[PDB]
Amino acid sequence: ADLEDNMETLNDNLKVIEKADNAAQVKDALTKMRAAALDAQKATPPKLEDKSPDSPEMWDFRHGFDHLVGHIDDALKLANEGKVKEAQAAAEQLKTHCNACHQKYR
Ligand code: HEC
Ligand SMILES: [Ca+2]
Ligand SMILES: [Ca+2]
Ligand SMILES: [Ca+2]
Ligand SMILES: [Ca+2]
Ligand SMILES: [Ca+2]
Ligand SMILES: [Ca+2]
Ligand SMILES: [Cl-]
Ligand SMILES: [Co+2]
Repeated sequence: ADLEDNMETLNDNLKVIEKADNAAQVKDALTKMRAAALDAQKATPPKLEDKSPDSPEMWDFRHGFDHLVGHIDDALKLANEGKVKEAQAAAEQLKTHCNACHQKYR
């Protein structure tokens, strides 16, 4: 999957998590979100295509997904213990990091 597909996976599973009814639905959504974020991390955003792959902007873009994965992992620990409401709250707090990267590179 390319970068925009990974981003659509993140956006879709976000809406899934807030509409979810049980911990299984939340755990499956977070697992796909983890893979999409790690896959997106290997991509180059169109706005940075004329920058070097080694540029500080590209490393900042990659580091943003490291932090996002950390939050998905923390939310995964909550969903694995049946705490769907806590997991839904954690998944809602991803949005501040979604927006912060987008303001720079989207
Ligand atoms: C930087 C480390 C990012 C974080 C974290 C998130 N997004 Fe993202 N997003 C990023 C870029 C550089 C782009 C543009 C890519 C392109 O090919 O144009 C996007 C785009 C989106 C989109 C629109 C997809 C499209 O077809 O253009 C959506 C709906 C989107 N992003 C959602 C999204 C969500 C829900 C995130 C948190 C889970 C998130 N993004 C994080 C860069 C980064
Ligand atoms: Ca891919
Ligand atoms: Ca697009
Ligand atoms: Ca595509
Ligand atoms: Ca698509
Ligand atoms: Ca529902
Ligand atoms: Ca327990
Ligand atoms: Cl709960
Ligand atoms: Co954070």
